[PDB]
Amino acid sequence: EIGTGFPFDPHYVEVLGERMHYVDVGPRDGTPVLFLHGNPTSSYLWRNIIPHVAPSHRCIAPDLIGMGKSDKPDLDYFFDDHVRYLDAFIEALGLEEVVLVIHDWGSALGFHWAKRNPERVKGIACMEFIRPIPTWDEWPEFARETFQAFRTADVGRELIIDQNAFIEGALPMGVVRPLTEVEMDHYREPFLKPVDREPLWRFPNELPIAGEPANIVALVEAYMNWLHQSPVPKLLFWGTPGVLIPPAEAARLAESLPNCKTVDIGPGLFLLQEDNPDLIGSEIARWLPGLA
Ligand SMILES: CCOc1c(C)cc(C)cc1CNc1nnn[nH]1
Repeated sequence: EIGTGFPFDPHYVEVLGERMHYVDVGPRDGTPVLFLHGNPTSSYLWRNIIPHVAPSHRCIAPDLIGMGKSDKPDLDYFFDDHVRYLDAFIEALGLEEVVLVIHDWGSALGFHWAKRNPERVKGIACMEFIRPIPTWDEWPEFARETFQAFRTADVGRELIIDQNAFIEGALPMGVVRPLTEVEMDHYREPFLKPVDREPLWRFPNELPIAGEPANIVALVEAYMNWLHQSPVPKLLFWGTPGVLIPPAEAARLAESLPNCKTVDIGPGLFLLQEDNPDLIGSEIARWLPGLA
């Protein structure tokens, strides 16, 4: 009863010499809602959320470079590669003011973009977003050994690239209900060839955990500082027990982030969109009219 289909016409735009695929539905003009997915997903992640928003608002949901149906350039796929390509995607569409609905590395992208263009963002809805993790102590045990293994050049690449462990292992573990084979196949699709799994490996290696990578730590601290100061309307979805944003961190953020409404989505881990897309979509639709 959670839709497995992806009923959106493909759109492609030429960005820095590569084609990037994106969803584009709703009204053809006006403030768009920009959906940014993270690892190891694609615009597919928003398939059940978009239909709640698209009646009233243009919806745009790109596949990040090297992911989903986007082209696969021979890049190192650092977070900085993702920044360059998303910045260029936004301009290629000539987007002006936007609302962001962001998740995971998409949240790192969203917040980083919002910090650099504060006058162009009308609101931010986020869930399970990237914040600095001071120590492995704070990383949930059930996945601690796994992610520490991910974050090596030898064992980590063997797991993620050669064994597709991020897709076959971490993905379904990040969802409370069991993903169906049909859903898994949509998610496996961009990564059928081991060669195409570079971004899947570099991404966990970019997580700001115990002060490394230093450049990502400083960058994520900068947008966290910007968030605690910014009057931008915020909608924060959180699950129980959650992974990146546990119930107690949500509660704190509700107080320390200005203009921040929170929504309890019930049981949830990493991919909150795969556990309760109905409430996330409906709560976004309810939130939008209050923006403008
Ligand atoms: C407990 C670990 O949580 C995760 C779980 C449980 C599943 C997935 C797919 C991802 C993560 C982590 N998020 C992530 N790793 N690299 N880029 N984003």
